[PDB]
Amino acid sequence: TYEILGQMDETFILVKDSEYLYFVDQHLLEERINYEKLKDENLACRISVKAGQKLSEEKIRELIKTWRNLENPHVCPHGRPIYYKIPLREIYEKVGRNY
Amino acid sequence: TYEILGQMDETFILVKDSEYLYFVDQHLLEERINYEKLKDENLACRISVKAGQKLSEEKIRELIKTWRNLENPHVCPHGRPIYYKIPLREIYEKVGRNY
Ligand SMILES: [Mg+2]
Ligand SMILES: [Mg+2]
Ligand SMILES: [Mg+2]
Ligand SMILES: [Mg+2]
Ligand SMILES: [Zn+2]
Ligand SMILES: [Zn+2]
Repeated sequence: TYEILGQMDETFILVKDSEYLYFVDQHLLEERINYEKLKDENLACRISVKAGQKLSEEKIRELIKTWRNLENPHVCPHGRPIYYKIPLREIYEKVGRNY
Repeated sequence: TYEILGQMDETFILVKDSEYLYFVDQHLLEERINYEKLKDENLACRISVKAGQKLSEEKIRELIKTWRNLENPHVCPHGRPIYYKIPLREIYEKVGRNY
């Protein structure tokens, strides 16, 4: 139901479905995953993590599959959006194509 | 000065620099390249090309290098934008990060 486009700035993973392009914050995603494993209300939010990390394609595949099966895939436990999404339609329109 | 993120929908190539993320229309790009080779005022605009084409990573590298060295990299000969660009800052802001 989705396609992984790859990593950007060692900070975001780009994934798309039939409607949207998602920029998935890999730090906020790992934060949510570890929270669902271990619901620790008191862990520091990873919005402060600045250094990038190059991920293997296998690790990206595992992270994005986990994300797609998450019960709360939209926001970290602190309420920061895990991703920013863009309608594919917008991208097509900007070069003159209908989607 | 740029980084190739990869192909989307067999229609766009994603490339970024230090400021922007570019969605490069591969058909309009090839149109501009063939125009600079062969300045034919009367060739049909490729805005109508609908079918996708999976490109090799080598071919994508050659296309994007050519694009980056183009004298007119912004628009096809008919005036359709070859790319849509997004400030990286916007993407970072949407998850709560400053860029
Ligand atoms: Mg959620
Ligand atoms: Mg939810
Ligand atoms: Mg131009
Ligand atoms: Mg010009
Ligand atoms: Zn958080
Ligand atoms: Zn044209």
